[PDB]
Amino acid sequence: MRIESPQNPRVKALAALKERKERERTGRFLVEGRREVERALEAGLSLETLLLGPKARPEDRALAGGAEVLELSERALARVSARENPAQVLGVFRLPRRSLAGVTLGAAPLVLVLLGLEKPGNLGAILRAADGAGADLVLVAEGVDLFSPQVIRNSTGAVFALPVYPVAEEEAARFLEEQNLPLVAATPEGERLYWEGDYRGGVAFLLGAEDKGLPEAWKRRAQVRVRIPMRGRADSLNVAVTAALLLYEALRQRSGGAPL
Amino acid sequence: HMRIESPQNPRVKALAALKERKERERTGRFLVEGRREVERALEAGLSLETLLLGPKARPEDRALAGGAEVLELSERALARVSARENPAQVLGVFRLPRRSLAGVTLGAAPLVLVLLGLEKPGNLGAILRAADGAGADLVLVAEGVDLFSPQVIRNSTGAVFALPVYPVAEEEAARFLEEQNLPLVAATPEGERLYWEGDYRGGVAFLLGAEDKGLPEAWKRRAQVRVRIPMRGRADSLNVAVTAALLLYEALRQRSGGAPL
Repeated sequence: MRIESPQNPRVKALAALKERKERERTGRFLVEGRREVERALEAGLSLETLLLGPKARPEDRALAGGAEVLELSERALARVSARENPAQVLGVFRLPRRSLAGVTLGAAPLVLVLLGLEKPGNLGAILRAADGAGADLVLVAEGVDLFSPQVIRNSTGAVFALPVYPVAEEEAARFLEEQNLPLVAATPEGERLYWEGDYRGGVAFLLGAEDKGLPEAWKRRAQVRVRIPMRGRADSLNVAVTAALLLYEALRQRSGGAPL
Repeated sequence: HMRIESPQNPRVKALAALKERKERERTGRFLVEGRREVERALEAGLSLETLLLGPKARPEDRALAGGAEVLELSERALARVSARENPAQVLGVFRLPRRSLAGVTLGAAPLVLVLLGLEKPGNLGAILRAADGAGADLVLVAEGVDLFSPQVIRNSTGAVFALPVYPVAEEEAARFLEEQNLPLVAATPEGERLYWEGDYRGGVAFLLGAEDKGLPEAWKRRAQVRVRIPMRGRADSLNVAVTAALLLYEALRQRSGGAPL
């Protein structure tokens, strides 16, 4: 069926999913863009409703897998979309309720722990790098919204691709100690170069937000503190960039490379 | 004390117009925002024409003026001129510098980054911060790429002032590399060598195209080796600035004693 009026009750409800409070109440979230819908489906997330605009391809309709397919008019589409140039494919997926307690880590895991909230767009970039390097788990700050239009768009759907859990600092500390994982803190003044850590047997990298840096409690908790060399005028890199360097160094060692 | 209070003051409007590249071209001037960015421009020998100080500037911020005109801005006048939600309290209007590629001398085994095409100012800025961090000897960017936008300056943390970055033409870039006798390493998603497998101990020019388009086939023919960043999940691409940082720090790893994979 099709819905024409932007004022239709179903459309208003779809547009309301732009707000975190409405997503948490209804248990649904909107995924905008063909690429992002593909990743949410490939990740096995439960599609409830597929929204198709006027210029969608025929292959787009076959993505529904039996879910409701609602064709929306451009006027209706404009209201639902979080974009200047709305996408022709959108999906309403069920919001997953997941607990860090349900997590069991495979062999020699690569874990990234982000402490504190970081500038917008940093998380999306980090998830892309984490997805690329094959990270097994990413812990983020307790207040992080993993289902916002922003994180979905900035991660290009990589947010769906891996286990990401927003947790309080104390929950993170407890989980890591339970897992008996060596903690490696990335700090500007770390005693060792980050190439020199041994990441072949599994590791949790500790990474702080630019505003405050790593709390001293976490620096002390680390088995090793490591640094990224800065040989120029700049004294630090963006936290997302630091994350990518660490992850790909750990992947380099898992691919046959030796610690420096 | 020369004070500007109203966002309606024509000078404030003119200062705010410097955000646009056309205005920078016409005036031959650009705005540098931030005490640390201003000091860096000054350390790099750039010419300061006008120092801007907000209501919360330090007393010693005045000691940066040299011979420049000093303008004290109200809080709301500062908000109009600034490119940030939380404006800096020290800003400087400098003369656009003239960069000559001829005076660049490279030693043996230099680390070079060649950025073909364009993307956003945020991306270029972050690439320059990584080049500064990794100690690149030279960065070449596409021909009409803007090195002195507020974004580039902010995202580079002012590293754009002391870093050897040059706007250059595709053919000029190609010839210069040929003149320098540097092996070209093209970073592409299709390359059949992981980037850790290249040997960057003796010098290298990395070739990086925009994430959207890619790399022109004329440049793909000039590459000695083609390398990729490995991608272990569904995505096969990362932001271009992230790829640049990964390549540069892999060369630095090898230069610090690490061996190619």
